Amino acid sequence: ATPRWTREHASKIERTDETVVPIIYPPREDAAPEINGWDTWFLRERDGSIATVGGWRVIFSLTAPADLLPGKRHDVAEIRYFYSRDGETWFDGGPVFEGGTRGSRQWAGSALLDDDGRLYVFYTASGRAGEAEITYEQRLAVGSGGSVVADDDGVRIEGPFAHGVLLEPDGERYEREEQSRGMIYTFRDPWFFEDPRSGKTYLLFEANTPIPEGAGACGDPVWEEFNGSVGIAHSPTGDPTDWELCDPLLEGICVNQELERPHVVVRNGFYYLFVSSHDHTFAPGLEGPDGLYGFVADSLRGEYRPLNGSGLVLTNPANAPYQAYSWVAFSHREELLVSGFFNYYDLGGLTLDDVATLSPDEQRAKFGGTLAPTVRVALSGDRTRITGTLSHGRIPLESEELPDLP
Ligand SMILES: OC[C@H]1O[C@@](CO)(OC[C@@]2(O[C@H]3O[C@H](CO)[C@@H](O)[C@H](O)[C@H]3O)O[C@H](CO)[C@@H](O)[C@@H]2O)[C@@H](O)[C@@H]1O
Repeated sequence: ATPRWTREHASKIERTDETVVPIIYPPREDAAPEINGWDTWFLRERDGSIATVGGWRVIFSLTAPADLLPGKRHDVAEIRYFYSRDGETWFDGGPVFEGGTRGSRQWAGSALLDDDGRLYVFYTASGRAGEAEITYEQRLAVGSGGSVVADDDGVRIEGPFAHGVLLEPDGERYEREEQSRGMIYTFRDPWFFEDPRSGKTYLLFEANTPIPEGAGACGDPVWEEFNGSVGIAHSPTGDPTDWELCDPLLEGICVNQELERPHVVVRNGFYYLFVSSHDHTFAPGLEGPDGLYGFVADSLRGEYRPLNGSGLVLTNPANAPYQAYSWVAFSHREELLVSGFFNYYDLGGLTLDDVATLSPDEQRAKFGGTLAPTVRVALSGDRTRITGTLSHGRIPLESEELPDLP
């Protein structure tokens, strides 16, 4: 009996002063002017803390050339890494992988620097390598056996990498491309997670739960097409490359198709599950914004209930509604910090579909492709509140003091 994000929940979704981030203004100069970057994740230790190699943090982004049309970046996404000594001033480390990477292009995942010093970069293999025309087949892959070397000058990630597919949908608990009714199926965004209570090793991902035709599982057959779910796999050995599929943590059946970049933050006794979702991926009769949605339980595989009653944790203002996306939450002392990327801004009133109308120059003019100002939020049980922001893409360590709040 999988925990459900229900239509009764989504009906309550509504922008409030506690969930709306300030307006994002473009940062004064870019770390890589030639490159657009989105969907970023942190190099973490096994426990989940941000990894530090000779005083450097490492982060990973999906990247495309800046001269490319924003709407098309997803077809040629390549994983680059960046490194920083403070958490503000990031240096471009270049592409992480030299070749032998799975899929026509790579989508978001996670990064593990294991106790043994071995590097695992989990990613989504979209399509198949050297395919004729672009396909939308997603499988959870890993580039294993990496090395992270750090001097006083910077960080280089050195090869060779052993690329292999880890998981594909079973067709019973997790929908395959064949079973996809309505929009394209999801099976992506593999996020590594060691449960600090059990010690057991898991891998979360975004999937869909298959719904048979005429299942009656919803109060209207078209609602059944919106079958988004947060899937999880287990490693009995704790080997980061050996996984068995488990039952999904949470489903948004009749509510939403895309429960994107799922991840868990554990805070005192409690498991907060966070997913980023779109306005256009909501089932008909429901109205929610592009935002970070969140749920809480007393255990990793517990009865998740939505934060703030509706599930909406954080969103953009009505007058800049696509300015950020692909938020990733992480603990810092008594605060929760949330890092998205700077998405589409200065649309005036145009919808995202309408941005494909405009001249190439006018399209690139309305896309950030940098890290958003990281949001500071305060959790209090099943309730959240925005407390303020930091500099663009500040990822601080727990050993660092943050500025005071108003
Ligand atoms: O797709 C690769 C990579 O991007 C992710 C998260 O950004 O999906 C993004 C997605 O939406 C993009 O395009 C929409 C407009 O349709 C825009 O509103 C949004 O800001 C963009 O991120 O792009 C694909 C399109 O098929 C969808 O999967 C998703 O809605 C993520 O899934 C992945 O790591």
